[PDB]
Amino acid sequence: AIIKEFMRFKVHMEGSVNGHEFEIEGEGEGRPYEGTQTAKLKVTKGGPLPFAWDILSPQFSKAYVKHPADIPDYLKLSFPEGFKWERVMNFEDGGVVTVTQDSSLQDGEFIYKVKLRGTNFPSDGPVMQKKTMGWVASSERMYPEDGALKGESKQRLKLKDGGHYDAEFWTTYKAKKPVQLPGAYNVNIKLDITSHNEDYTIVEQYERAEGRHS
Repeated sequence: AIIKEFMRFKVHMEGSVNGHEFEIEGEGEGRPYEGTQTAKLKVTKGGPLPFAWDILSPQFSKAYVKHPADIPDYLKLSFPEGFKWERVMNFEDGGVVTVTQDSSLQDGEFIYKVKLRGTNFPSDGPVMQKKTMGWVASSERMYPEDGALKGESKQRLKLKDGGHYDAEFWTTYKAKKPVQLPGAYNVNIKLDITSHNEDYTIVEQYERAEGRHS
């Protein structure tokens, strides 16, 4: 009804990483009930970015998660009003990214507003040196708490030297109206950079996400 089988979205992000300010504008589309989506991002200020694109890619859409019938789809149920989320990403070398986001529905399209602050990344580290090569497939553990939906997950970036660069994600998702929260469950996530230009000022992403029982 409100969330149709094919849905587009528009996303604006403003942020700074190690003090470098930037903006990104993107448009996306996907199949909310099949858990698939793609997005085309364009850097509109601060380009080219002097840091790894990978730290931004997870911020560009949980209305597109395939849920079984016995797990309440809290975030789809939040619409048309929508929801907000806030995220902490702690990286193993001290790098930190904090994100806040608002999701609404306007004229049949999702509208995403993102604010992002990355700090304390070592100048020598893989993020500021652009040595990351995408996220390994991951699983986010979901659980209700204090009237919100929370998720935590261990994440891992592949590196150019064959190594890995690990992070811990904490996110809180809060609907703008009281709708039904699920029990605990797992969301399996595959996030891919499907194409990009040389300086990563134009990037395309694909994500598949599906809720499964713990």
